[PDB]
Amino acid sequence: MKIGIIGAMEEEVTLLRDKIENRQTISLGGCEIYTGQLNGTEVALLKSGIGKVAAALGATLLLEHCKPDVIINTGSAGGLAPTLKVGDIVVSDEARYHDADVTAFGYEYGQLPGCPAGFKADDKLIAAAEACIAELNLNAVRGLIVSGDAFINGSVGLAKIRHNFPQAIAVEMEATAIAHVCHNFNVPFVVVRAISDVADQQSHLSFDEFLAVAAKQSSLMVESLVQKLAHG
Amino acid sequence: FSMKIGIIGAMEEEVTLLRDKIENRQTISLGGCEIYTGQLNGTEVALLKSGIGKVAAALGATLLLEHCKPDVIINTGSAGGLAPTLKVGDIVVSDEARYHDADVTAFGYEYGQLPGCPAGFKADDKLIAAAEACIAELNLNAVRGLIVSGDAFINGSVGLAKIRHNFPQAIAVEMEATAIAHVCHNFNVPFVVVRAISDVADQQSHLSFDEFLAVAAKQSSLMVESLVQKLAHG
Ligand SMILES: CSC[C@H]1N[C@@H](c2c[nH]c3c2N=CNC3N)[C@H](O)[C@@H]1O
Ligand SMILES: CSC[C@H]1N[C@@H](c2c[nH]c3c2N=CNC3N)[C@H](O)[C@@H]1O
Repeated sequence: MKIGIIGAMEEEVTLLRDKIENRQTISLGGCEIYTGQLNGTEVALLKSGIGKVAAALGATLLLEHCKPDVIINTGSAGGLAPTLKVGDIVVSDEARYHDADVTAFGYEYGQLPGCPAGFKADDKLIAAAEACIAELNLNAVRGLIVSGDAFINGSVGLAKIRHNFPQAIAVEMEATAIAHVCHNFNVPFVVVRAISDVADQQSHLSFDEFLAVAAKQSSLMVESLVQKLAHG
Repeated sequence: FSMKIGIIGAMEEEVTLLRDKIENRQTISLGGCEIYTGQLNGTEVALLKSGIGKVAAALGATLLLEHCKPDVIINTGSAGGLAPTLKVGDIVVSDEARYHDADVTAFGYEYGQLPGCPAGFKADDKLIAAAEACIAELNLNAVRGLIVSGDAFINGSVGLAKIRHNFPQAIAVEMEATAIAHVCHNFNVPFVVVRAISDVADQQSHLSFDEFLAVAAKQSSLMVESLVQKLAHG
């Protein structure tokens, strides 16, 4: 059982990278992949870079080059659900592009031709993630996570996302790309991110101040999820 | 005689003419993409049908580079013309590609730029020069310049206006180019976009696209055919 883990920023993968034993590093297509075991479990950790294309490139290499069984996307996110606070966890049951638009031809907003309107996360990955959340007494929300190539900082950007996806519990920039690639390779995935800001007018400041806290919380959650998938 | 030219088209209509001309053709179905290998007028090529959008294009370009390792990449297909002297059917050649929908300005990056990437991705000077040479020999009307990509089909209104304001110099807009340039950049692979105009991204761009997708395909395909030959034998 090999578990793939994808993080966008170094800060989001560094703590996990530090724990990987029998660690080997591969530099490819401008990305870095770290293989080895995390607390006894075989993993493949990828630092992709920010945005949809970087994450897609990275996920593609990870899949074709290491062949993981499942993909877990870790990292930070802007919280949209009213119950969310910095440090809290968001688990995807689904991912959709909030910035894709081909409605001129009758596709659903957010949907790209040749893809389903939304990519569903894997049920077992979701259940495991949630049992970890319960065992660690974490505050979390499960639901629609939307991705785009823009940092949401209130104003018009936030308004468009609320209009098109009022039920989105969070927004970020790599999730759906990873889901899309996993979809094309028939690989199950799940997003498990921690909130660094609430995508409003002060989100840049909040991101500066809470990225580290978000990276650590999601990172700990990924660690527990790996262990739970590996030994029930 | 030992060069392998990678060619990427998003839709089936856009790759079908080139595909039919491939000698000793074979097909590879992988990651939801299709790759056709063989030769084009004797030159070894690898033609990928990527699907629409930045992620589809990135996934395909990554598979193409990693799997077939072509020496250069040519992105063919249709596009919305933005430069004034462009008419449906005319050719657009990129000298650069930028995302018109990437925005991390809140952190000081340039509009269109993603962290870790240059603000724009430069196309290859030789591929560009060869393309202009083909344009001259075929006596076609064409424009060289910045091409911008996003995950939205530009249909006039604010979508179009924001693009003209943020990129006054952009000559065309489509949905895969920059994603392909981005992937080629990370692998350090020369690329060039050579597309043909199917609409002018205004209120009627969907209707125009319906009616002229075919001609855009024909014209970009003819150019691709001529460029492959040119790159192989001058
Ligand atoms: C430095 S760009 C923000 C990064 N962190 C995630 C993120 C956190 N908070 C937000 C993100 N992305 C967009 N809008 C937000 N409010 C995204 O996926 C990028 O990798
Ligand atoms: C069916 S979406 C349009 C496709 N054709 C290209 C295109 C032509 N004209 C336009 C395109 N894309 C966006 N806006 C336009 N006005 C894009 O790269 C997609 O692959």
